[PDB]
Amino acid sequence: DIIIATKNGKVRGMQLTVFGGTVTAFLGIPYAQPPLGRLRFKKPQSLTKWSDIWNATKYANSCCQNIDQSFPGFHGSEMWNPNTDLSEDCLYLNVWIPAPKPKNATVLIWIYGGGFQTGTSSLHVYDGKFLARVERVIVVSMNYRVGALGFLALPGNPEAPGNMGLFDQQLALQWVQKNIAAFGGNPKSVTLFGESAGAASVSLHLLSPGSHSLFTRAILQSGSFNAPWAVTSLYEARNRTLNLAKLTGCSRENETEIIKCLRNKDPQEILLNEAFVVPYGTPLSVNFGPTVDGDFLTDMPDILLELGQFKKTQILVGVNKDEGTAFLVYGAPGFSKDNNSIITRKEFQEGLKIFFPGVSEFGKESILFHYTDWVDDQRPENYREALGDVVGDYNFICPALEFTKKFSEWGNNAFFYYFEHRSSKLPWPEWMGVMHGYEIEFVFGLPLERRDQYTKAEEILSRSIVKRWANFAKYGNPQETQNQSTSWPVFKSTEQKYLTLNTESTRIMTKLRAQQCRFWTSFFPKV
Ligand SMILES: *[C@@H]1O[C@H](CO[C@@H]2O[C@@H](C)[C@@H](O)[C@@H](O)[C@@H]2O)[C@@H](O[C@@H]2O[C@H](CO)[C@@H](O)[C@H](O)[C@H]2NC(C)=O)[C@H](O)[C@H]1NC(C)=O
Ligand SMILES: *[C@@H]1O[C@H](CO[C@@H]2O[C@@H](C)[C@@H](O)[C@@H](O)[C@@H]2O)[C@@H](O[C@@H]2O[C@H](CO)[C@@H](O)[C@H](O)[C@H]2NC(C)=O)[C@H](O)[C@H]1NC(C)=O
Ligand SMILES: *[C@@H]1O[C@H](CO[C@@H]2O[C@@H](C)[C@@H](O)[C@@H](O)[C@@H]2O)[C@@H](O[C@@H]2O[C@H](CO)[C@@H](O)[C@H](O)[C@H]2NC(C)=O)[C@H](O)[C@H]1NC(C)=O
Ligand SMILES: CC(C)(C)C[NH2+]C[C@@H](O)[C@H](Cc1ccccc1)NC(=O)C(c1ccccc1)c1ccccc1
Ligand SMILES: *[C@@H]1O[C@H](CO[C@@H]2O[C@@H](C)[C@@H](O)[C@@H](O)[C@@H]2O)[C@@H](O)[C@H](O)[C@H]1NC(C)=O
Ligand SMILES: CC(=O)N[C@H]1[C@H]([C@H](O)[C@H](O)CO)O[C@@](O)(C(=O)O)C[C@@H]1O
Ligand SMILES: *[C@@H]1O[C@H](CO)[C@@H](O)[C@H](O)[C@H]1NC(C)=O
Ligand SMILES: *[C@@H]1O[C@H](CO)[C@@H](O)[C@H](O)[C@H]1NC(C)=O
Repeated sequence: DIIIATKNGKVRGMQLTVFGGTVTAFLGIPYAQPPLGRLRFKKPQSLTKWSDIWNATKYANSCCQNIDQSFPGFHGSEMWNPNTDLSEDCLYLNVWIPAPKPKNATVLIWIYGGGFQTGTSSLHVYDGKFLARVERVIVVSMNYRVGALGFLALPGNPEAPGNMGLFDQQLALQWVQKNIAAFGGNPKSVTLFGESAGAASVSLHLLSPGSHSLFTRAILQSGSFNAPWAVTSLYEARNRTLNLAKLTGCSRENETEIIKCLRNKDPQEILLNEAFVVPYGTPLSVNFGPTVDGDFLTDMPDILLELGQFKKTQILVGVNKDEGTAFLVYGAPGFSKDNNSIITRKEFQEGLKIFFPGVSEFGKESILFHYTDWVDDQRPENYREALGDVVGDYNFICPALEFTKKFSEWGNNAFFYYFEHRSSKLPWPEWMGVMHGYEIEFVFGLPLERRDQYTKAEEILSRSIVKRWANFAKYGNPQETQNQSTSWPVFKSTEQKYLTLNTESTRIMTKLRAQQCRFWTSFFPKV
């Protein structure tokens, strides 16, 4: 029985058997007073000391959120759905501690994705016990508010200022600064890592001055704030805040009076109307996302990035080979996860309309022109693959590369990876390839568990990835120095070298998606 004295009280954990060893888990430590009642839509508020022993032995409530029901019973979609009760009382974090208790361990803080509308830290694929066991780091993860409850914006109005979920993340990094030493952890050696909107979140903490002293280094898996889906304009945010008021009968003239109205509505009523605040949306639609609030974010982040206004430190950034495919089976015509989804030119063009709704006829033709120059014109999957590349290059790969270029231009070491292994346990069909989100289990070390039917080559790939992630958090340098491994070079704006991650030949390559990204990063912003 291990009890830890934190700043606000004692917490009891629990023991776990991992690989003939022991990890100490603290699941469900509160880090803010529950944002209920008059606290809904507001920045998170500090906790009051408890004199008893807090029992942190089970994952806490997930935050309120809509669920993906597009494939009931299918593990491929449902593995991402919340696995604890939804509740507005959801501001909790988890801590995995090596046993024996470490003395000054590096801390890894995980921030989940979910498009800022969904997600939870209790997912099986986010279990931090393998990393604590195998690398003797401490793994922390937190729940943060999501959707309207986390990102509703009336700028300047502290009843609904925006970016609340980001301030939730920040208050948990805060908790680690005040408390992780009591757990054996080094508050001066804290690496943030996250995927999808979690990675975009990590990139925004690099930008937010209030977060600059709360971490050391940063890892961005398939996401960054300059991705088109990652920041909600103040224009959209107003229209979206107002439209939500209409759909709930909360339209008022006094703006603070609207919030008070929205505070009486039941959680499900806010959730149900979230989906309709956007007239024409995409499968990627971030209804309520990060905004330029003037608090967490002082200016438009493209400007801060371009002019070097961010925390100076090392970054590790990467993307997966087929980022874009997962979104095609959520609306694109001719697509299904249950067939090979051979689409025609006309279906492709219809697909562009779904993913670029408010884009001119000429914009859509330019995408078609740039992606329909086939090496062979007789390949039937030509249009199926091109639509995936469009979505993945536009929404993920090119923004990540551009983020890495601009960030490294200010003198810091950057490392970029290209993950191209398709999991042997992947429930989605083979034509979707190396999907968005399916590097996560390798980062967290799930194939290190021999019982789990991953191949041996997958064990070795995870083992190396886990070593490189830990070496990056510990020492700023994602090498595997012992076994005779390919050395990972720094990413520089001239050479743009990156490391490929796969079971076979790990290689050094240059200028990923160069032709594709000059289209998206240089030409397409004009249309
Ligand atoms: C725990 O270790 C820290 C040092 O952490 C390292 O240095 C960081 C800058 C960063 O590079 C991390 O990834 C490293 O692991 C100790 O911090 C020092 O504490 C003394 C206080 O006596 C202070 O005078 C020094 O300035 C601190 N910084 C450094 C760089 O030495 C800390 O004391 C250690 N604590 C325990 C309990 O072991
Ligand atoms: C800004 O909002 C207006 C209206 O808000 C919502 O529109 C629908 C999505 C509905 O679900 C309700 O929440 C609100 O009425 C948008 O204007 C609508 O646009 C659609 C098509 O673009 C049109 O068919 C409707 O008649 C319009 N309704 C009104 C009242 O104008 C508008 O498009 C949003 N965006 C911008 C940039 O103005
Ligand atoms: C691949 O499947 C899509 C989706 O169709 C659904 O899923 C199938 C597996 C099957 O169970 C169908 O009954 C389902 O409707 C097919 O697209 C549909 O094609 C039909 C007939 O041409 C058309 O009426 C629908 O509008 C299409 N639906 C969508 C969402 O596009 C597609 O034709 C299949 N392609 C191949 C190569 O198998
Ligand atoms: C794996 C991950 C942790 C990333 C999420 N698990 C999948 C599921 O929970 C959520 C549900 C959702 C849907 C729409 C808006 C918000 C959330 N889907 C995504 O998060 C993802 C996406 C995948 C496929 C089809 C559409 C969307 C995305 C959404 C917005 C921006 C970028 C990616
Ligand atoms: C918190 O937990 C206390 C201990 O209960 C037991 O603790 C360990 C040693 C395990 O055996 C565990 O499975 C047991 O449940 C309780 O005595 C205490 O009442 C609990 N407090 C609250 C508020 O629930
Ligand atoms: C048709 C259906 O509902 N499920 C089928 C799945 C799906 O197509 C998955 O998305 C891809 O595993 O694929 C199988 O054929 C397969 O190879 O295991 C089994 C099953 O018949
Ligand atoms: C709106 O209502 C709040 C609370 O009653 C009040 O403090 C504020 O001054 C009002 N503003 C306007 C413009 O009516
Ligand atoms: C290096 O290889 C040995 C086998 O000789 C293996 O046990 C170990 O886990 C490997 N280390 C890494 C970091 O992959």
